[PDB]
Amino acid sequence: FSRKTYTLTDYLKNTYRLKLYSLRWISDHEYLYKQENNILVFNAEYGNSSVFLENSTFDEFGHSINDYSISPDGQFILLEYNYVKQWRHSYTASYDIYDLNKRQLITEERIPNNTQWVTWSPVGHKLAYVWNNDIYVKIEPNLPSYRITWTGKEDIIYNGITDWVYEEEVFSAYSALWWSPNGTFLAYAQFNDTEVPLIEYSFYSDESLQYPKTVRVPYPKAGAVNPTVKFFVVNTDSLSSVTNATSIQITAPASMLIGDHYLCDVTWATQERISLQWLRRIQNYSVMDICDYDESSGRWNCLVARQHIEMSTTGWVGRFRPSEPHFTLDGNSFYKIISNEEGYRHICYFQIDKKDCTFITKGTWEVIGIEALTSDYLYYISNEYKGMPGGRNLYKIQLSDYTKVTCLSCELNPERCQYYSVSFSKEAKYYQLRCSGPGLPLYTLHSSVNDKGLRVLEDNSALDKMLQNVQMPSKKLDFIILNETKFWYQMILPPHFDKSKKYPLLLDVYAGPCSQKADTVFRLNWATYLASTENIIVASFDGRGSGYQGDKIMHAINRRLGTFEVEDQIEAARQFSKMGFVDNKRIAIWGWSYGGYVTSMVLGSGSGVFKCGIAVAPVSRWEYYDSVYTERYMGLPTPEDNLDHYRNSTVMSRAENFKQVEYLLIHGTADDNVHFQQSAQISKALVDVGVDFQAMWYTDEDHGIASSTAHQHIYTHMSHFIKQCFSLP
Amino acid sequence: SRKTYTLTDYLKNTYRLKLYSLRWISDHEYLYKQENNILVFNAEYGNSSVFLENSTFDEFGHSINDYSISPDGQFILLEYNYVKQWRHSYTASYDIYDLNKRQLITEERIPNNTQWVTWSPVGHKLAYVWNNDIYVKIEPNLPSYRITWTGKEDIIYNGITDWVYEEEVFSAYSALWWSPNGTFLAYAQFNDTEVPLIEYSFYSDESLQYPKTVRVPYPKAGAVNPTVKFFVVNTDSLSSVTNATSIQITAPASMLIGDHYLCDVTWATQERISLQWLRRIQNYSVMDICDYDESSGRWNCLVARQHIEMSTTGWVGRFRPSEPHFTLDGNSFYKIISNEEGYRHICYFQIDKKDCTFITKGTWEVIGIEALTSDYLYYISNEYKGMPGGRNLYKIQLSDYTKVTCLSCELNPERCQYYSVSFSKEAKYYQLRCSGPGLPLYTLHSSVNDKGLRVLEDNSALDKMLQNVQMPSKKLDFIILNETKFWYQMILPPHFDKSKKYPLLLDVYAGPCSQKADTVFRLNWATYLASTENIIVASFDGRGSGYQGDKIMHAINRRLGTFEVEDQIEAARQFSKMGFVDNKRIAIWGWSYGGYVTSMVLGSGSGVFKCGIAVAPVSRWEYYDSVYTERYMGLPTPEDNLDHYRNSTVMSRAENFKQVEYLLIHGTADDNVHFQQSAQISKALVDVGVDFQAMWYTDEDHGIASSTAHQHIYTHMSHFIKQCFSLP
Ligand SMILES: *[C@@H]1O[C@H](CO)[C@@H](O[C@@H]2O[C@H](CO)[C@@H](O[C@@H]3O[C@H](CO[C@H]4O[C@H](CO)[C@@H](O)[C@H](O)[C@@H]4O)[C@@H](O)[C@H](O[C@H]4O[C@H](CO)[C@@H](O)[C@H](O)[C@@H]4O[C@H]4O[C@H](CO)[C@@H](O)[C@H](O)[C@@H]4O)[C@@H]3O)[C@H](O)[C@H]2NC(C)=O)[C@H](O)[C@H]1NC(C)=O
Ligand SMILES: *[C@@H]1O[C@H](CO)[C@@H](O[C@@H]2O[C@H](CO)[C@@H](O[C@@H]3O[C@H](CO)[C@@H](O)[C@H](O)[C@@H]3O)[C@H](O)[C@H]2NC(C)=O)[C@H](O)[C@H]1NC(C)=O
Ligand SMILES: *[C@@H]1O[C@H](CO)[C@@H](O)[C@H](O)[C@H]1NC(C)=O
Ligand SMILES: *[C@@H]1O[C@H](CO)[C@@H](O)[C@H](O)[C@H]1NC(C)=O
Ligand SMILES: *[C@@H]1O[C@H](CO)[C@@H](O)[C@H](O)[C@H]1NC(C)=O
Ligand SMILES: *[C@@H]1O[C@H](CO)[C@@H](O)[C@H](O)[C@H]1NC(C)=O
Ligand SMILES: *[C@@H]1O[C@H](CO)[C@@H](O)[C@H](O)[C@H]1NC(C)=O
Ligand SMILES: *[C@@H]1O[C@H](CO)[C@@H](O)[C@H](O)[C@H]1NC(C)=O
Ligand SMILES: *[C@@H]1O[C@H](CO)[C@@H](O)[C@H](O)[C@H]1NC(C)=O
Ligand SMILES: *[C@@H]1O[C@H](CO)[C@@H](O)[C@H](O)[C@H]1NC(C)=O
Ligand SMILES: *[C@@H]1O[C@H](CO)[C@@H](O)[C@H](O)[C@H]1NC(C)=O
Ligand SMILES: *[C@@H]1O[C@H](CO)[C@@H](O)[C@H](O)[C@H]1NC(C)=O
Ligand SMILES: *[C@@H]1O[C@H](CO)[C@@H](O)[C@H](O)[C@H]1NC(C)=O
Repeated sequence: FSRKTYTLTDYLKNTYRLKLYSLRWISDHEYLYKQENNILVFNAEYGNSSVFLENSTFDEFGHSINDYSISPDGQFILLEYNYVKQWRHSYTASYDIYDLNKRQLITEERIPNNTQWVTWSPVGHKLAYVWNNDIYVKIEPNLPSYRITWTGKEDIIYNGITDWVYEEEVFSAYSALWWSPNGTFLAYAQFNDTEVPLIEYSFYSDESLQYPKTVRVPYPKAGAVNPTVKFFVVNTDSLSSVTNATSIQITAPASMLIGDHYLCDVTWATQERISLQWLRRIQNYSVMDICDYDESSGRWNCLVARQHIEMSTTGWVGRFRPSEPHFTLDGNSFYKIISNEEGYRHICYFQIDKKDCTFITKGTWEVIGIEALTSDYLYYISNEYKGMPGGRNLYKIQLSDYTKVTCLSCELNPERCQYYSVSFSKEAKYYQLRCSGPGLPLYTLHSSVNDKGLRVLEDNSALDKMLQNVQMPSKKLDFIILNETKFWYQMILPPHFDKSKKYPLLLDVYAGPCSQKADTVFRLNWATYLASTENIIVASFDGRGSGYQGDKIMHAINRRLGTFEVEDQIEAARQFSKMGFVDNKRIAIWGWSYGGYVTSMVLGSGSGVFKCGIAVAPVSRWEYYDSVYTERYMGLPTPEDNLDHYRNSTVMSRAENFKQVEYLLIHGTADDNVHFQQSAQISKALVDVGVDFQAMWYTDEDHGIASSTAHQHIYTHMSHFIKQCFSLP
Repeated sequence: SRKTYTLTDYLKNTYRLKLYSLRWISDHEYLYKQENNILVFNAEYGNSSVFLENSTFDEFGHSINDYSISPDGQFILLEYNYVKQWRHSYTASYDIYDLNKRQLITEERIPNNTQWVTWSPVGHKLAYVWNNDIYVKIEPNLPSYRITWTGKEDIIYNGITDWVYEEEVFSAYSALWWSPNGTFLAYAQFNDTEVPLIEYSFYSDESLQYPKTVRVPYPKAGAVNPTVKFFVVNTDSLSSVTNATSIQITAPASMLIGDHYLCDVTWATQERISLQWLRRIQNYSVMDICDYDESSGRWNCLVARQHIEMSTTGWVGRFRPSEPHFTLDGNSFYKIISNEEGYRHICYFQIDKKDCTFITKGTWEVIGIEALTSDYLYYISNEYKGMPGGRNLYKIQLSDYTKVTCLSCELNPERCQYYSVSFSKEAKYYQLRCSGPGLPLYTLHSSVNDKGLRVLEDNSALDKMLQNVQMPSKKLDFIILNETKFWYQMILPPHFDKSKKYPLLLDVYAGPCSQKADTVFRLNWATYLASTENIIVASFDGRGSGYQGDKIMHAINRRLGTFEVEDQIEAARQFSKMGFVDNKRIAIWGWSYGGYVTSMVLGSGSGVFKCGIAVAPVSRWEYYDSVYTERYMGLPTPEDNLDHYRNSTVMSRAENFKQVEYLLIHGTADDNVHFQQSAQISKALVDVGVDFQAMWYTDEDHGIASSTAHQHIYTHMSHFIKQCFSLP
């Protein structure tokens, strides 16, 4: 007692750093690692390394290097510079190519300035880039590029890149280019936003700008005209300087052309077979096409008999979208995470020209991901171990006997490590395990043959020593029983926690569909500061709508957002208050985006449980949020469908009940995702009913509020608000 | 132990000031609206007749927003479907009711979404503007004649002003001027083709899925300004077959050299218009005098008749060149001009003679010329007891300029030191309007012997109510800064005690030619703060303030955010040195220019002010409109005054806000001081790591004047000031 604590300045200035081990596999036995601006090549088997690229090589380059991409064949390296961020994944940059053999920059036929995407072929040294929404291909870095599409037009026709909604909610990527495994075929999507309405907002820029700029983004809100999609494939081997490149269109199924549809997944099975998944605008019916190259005709035929249909009666298909297929090397079969009869997600074995699939996994738990596939074994992550949904462990199923299941991670360090992710080598000969809690992160390399522990890569020993000197908070992960169902919660407990003493409680909420805020992960965040320094219990709760516990829980919120997930956060806090170590006169709630929505809906409930709370960039009314995400859970806002609950599930309609609570409303003006609009309507509804509240806008900040200064400012302002709400010095 | 003047009393408007709004329709009669009845009153004897009974428009179907009766009392305009645009501009539907026939005009009705309507000054001719084009109706029932065809939304404005002309030049949407007999209709044409657009989000009702973007032609400081043309049309010679001929009056040669404004339009006679023009650099103004040639049908503006008004110390006029007051023949006029000593006084101009003769002199200013007869010119000034914040009606004998008589001074010198006036058509009777320091008092008088005829409204009903309330007193006095008198007021709490120490809120505006220390009686937020919370609300008139000579007003020329900021600090500093104020609890607040000066004071690092509130503040002068900014600052070029434009920003003083508690408030739909200005303040404070309170108001303009928003802002500002001064 009476020693150092984890301060707000420690969180903001990043005094206590987590070390990472970010490696990129270049073959079955070698990986690359960036260390003090030197790129090293490492041998997985023996552990030896050499300087692949010297940090001194690009000293007289004349530009600040943002990122590196080396060609699969290790002959060339892309230098990314002049990085200008757009949305979450999208950005623009200039690119130069450096010949490693010749040790010199390619000066002729250069990649243009303001390039939108670049990618190597997965083998060799071929480049496909996007510039002014049009796709270009280079066979050699030094030779001229071949233009593939001519239809590209800013904010209208997107060739090889996503529009706003496809980027954020479908592909989680700017890229809509897919090379074939050998690099013969370049598959691309085309998005058409002609009839899609624009979100318009002011961007104020530097002081020097006299007239504010208006930003105009094609953004389909709930029920609005969506973008249309086409899918094309091009033969890269037969490109001539004389003739234009011939792009063969793959049409979507007849069952999708009936109405509005999305292209939600693209996976190459072999060199001559593409898997395309399509999803109806009502996201309860999805169709997987298997499309084969006709070697004579030069076409792509997608037999109707080969189609695999995935549908839901209880809600929507998949966690966020239809799950990724993992093909056997021959491409005549694949593995896919599917919801079983009991509503739990498990691996299903599909054979191409045979009906149904065979479930290879079962039980009251879920497979999170399929990570690798050999002839002998399929490697997957799940939350099976100790029946803890918030835990993650790497498992291995013998394909010759599905009963032979081996945990590879569970017992490596069972007190320190209960949350693993994995990175396999090109043919899964070695894997990197990445532990992220409940102890400090631990990065370890393994051999697939015997599942032997080779090496430790990073153990965070330097950090461990420093945090021994600091009064750090403990993390309790447990459950409470509501209507005979286990629901999991966590509490960031202050140092030297005392069950006799009564503590003020902040409820940290997200609570979106398929979310998890009660897990075994180690975080140095704002909650650490609040517990360490200010002696606040920061609790999170996974109620109805939360993921990784079966559809019974996750689909409970179907067509009914801002109901059970709101009710359950109130009931969680109420049950925490009835525990002996919580001061029921000092219970707060805060969250971001969906967290902001649920925070606002709880404060507007009239429960009496919550004294104060903070909504950062909240959703206020579901008609204001994008089509793909909102319609997944709510359907369309028509009288025929679910308009009644769209209108019944707003923050604005609960304005009267904010008289009983102290509310802080925060939002960035340049939020391209949850538009400032949503907070603008909350504030106006509170003004209209005569409710006092604190507010704070952030000029030109997006959904992150992630600029160094803005990040420091919001957490400082939010700290002051929570401190004064709980009567703390 | 009586009740106090609460915040609820201010916001729900418990204690109402009664008015007496009259419109003179002749030399001896005025119109007065009472319980939705319009009455005609006889000025001499005081008897009345019901002109329009309130029951007449019960089955009309729409809510009537305003009434306008024709000069000849034969028709009445019914204004309904009122949709407000900017401060003066709005759109409405109009019906005309025939008083003779006792029936609504059913045929050839005024269009829906009409932008302006006005009667001829005599008879029953109507001129209206619709889709930015002027129309004329000779009879209400007959079809209208189209005058202009060039009108186009946001581009060509015929007969109506654009944004900047409305707000900063004419203080009116109307750019339409009839001749004294209804013969000629003069109009201005504004061209906003190359004027850049301010763009801001309007979120509207909850139901609207996609926010609207509002696009307004708005010239910021240094930007491309609107161009102006001036036309005159003969309404007597309008044909149903042939198009109407508009004769252009060209601006003087000294204005066409560069960028200019049309700043005043005044008919002298039936055959004469006076136009005033102002250069974009507002140190040079030209009055033109234009006569109708009956033979050619042209308007000729002889070069020798031109009158030039210029300033070396600053800008022309208080805000613009002053209006001329013509003698009945129109061969002479009177005009308030700055004299050799820098004080504003009446100057006698004869049309074909150079220069003018000064009729008034002294260390005080003429505010306005109110009426003109063959015998007397009636004017308001601040002469009485050498009080700049006092206003009184005077009368000067035109046959002997030494014979000056105060008509208002001695009517009730304890109750009334602030008068405005409304004369009848030929100045036979006048309504005096007292505004303070006591309750407002409305009295009618006869010009002949200056006899007090009648009391119209004395606010006796209010007097009774305020006896039950612990009301705050007002002290108006001065302090000595560099051997100069500068005036201040203080709203002192009830049962004020000079032995006890009180917290002080400094209420600031301090814009060029402003006055916040006066003798006017106000029931406002300051009344609540003094009555209930026992706070001294002080205001101070420093360098830049008006009605005290150019030496003071022009001290801030090309130097905004300097001396007016310094002097508010020094005023507060001197108030702290008084024994009855707590120097550890001094706050500052203001709106627009007040918000700018509040921000600049808090960013000074003086240590005088603990906290303050900037509502809809200007942050950088490059963000505010051309006409206002360039009047005081010149152009933002390296050639001119860009150095001080860049040195006079709130953003550059961000570091010093670490030492103070700052509340920054702004409406998102502010068309005047754009939300931009607060958006750049906030970003600069975040960028240098300064904590501050903030509050935006969705879809509120510069007023923040909607019932709910008004209640909310003053509640939020109350909570902030209370917690800053540690008040129960
Ligand atoms: C991205 O997505 C948008 C739509 O969301 C799409 O733009 C649309 O393109 C179609 C097809 O080109 C347009 O419909 C055509 O319009 C023309 C006339 O164009 C003018 O008028 C329309 C409104 O009426 C405007 O929108 C447009 O801007 C122009 O001002 C019609 O003449 C076309 O009719 C033909 O097709 C019919 C059906 O086959 C025939 O029956 C008819 O006789 C016409 O025949 C012509 O085409 C035949 C093709 O087989 C040919 O055989 C004939 O000989 C003859 O040439 C047609 O209705 C639609 O208006 C556009 N909408 C919008 C909002 O822009 C983009 O093209 C798409 N972009 C990409 C790259 O995929
Ligand atoms: C409102 O103001 C704008 C200018 O701000 C006027 O538009 C301008 O009109 C002139 C007319 O002389 C155009 O110049 C001419 O252009 C043609 C070619 O189009 C050329 O052949 C002629 O010799 C002459 O130079 C000018 O281009 C045009 N500018 C713009 C920006 O449109 C407009 O006429 C004004 N409208 C009214 C009703 O007063
Ligand atoms: C570059 O590499 C050298 C040798 O490994 C090392 O000493 C130096 O710190 C590096 N330079 C940096 C980090 O700028
Ligand atoms: C590792 O050692 C072997 C044998 O000396 C060598 O050939 C190989 O290049 C080394 N690998 C790396 C990555 O340096
Ligand atoms: C990118 O911009 C710079 C600066 O204008 C220019 O020197 C360079 O040539 C441009 N890049 C290409 C590929 O043309
Ligand atoms: C390729 O197609 C485009 C039309 O989209 C055309 O401009 C171009 O001439 C074509 N190229 C050749 C070589 O024919
Ligand atoms: C709407 O919300 C109210 C209040 O939460 C609830 O009583 C009602 O059941 C909801 N459902 C419908 C269909 O209106
Ligand atoms: C109409 O006028 C009479 C006085 O003539 C007044 O007493 C009455 O209240 C008025 N009614 C309305 C509805 O304004
Ligand atoms: C006032 O009284 C006189 C005499 O009866 C009358 O002629 C006049 O019309 C009255 N005026 C009004 C406005 O009622
Ligand atoms: C104005 O609109 C109303 C309907 O709102 C219509 O009855 C009327 O005819 C319109 N007036 C004119 C003069 O066009
Ligand atoms: C009046 O001028 C307009 C064009 O400005 C035209 O439409 C109309 O025909 C003209 N009428 C006559 C009689 O010249
Ligand atoms: C009004 O004055 C003008 C001056 O030109 C004249 O033409 C017209 O006849 C006069 N009208 C009346 C009604 O006296
Ligand atoms: C700028 O403003 C500062 C205010 O502290 C003043 O000291 C200085 O004299 C001014 N000079 C210029 C060029 O702004």
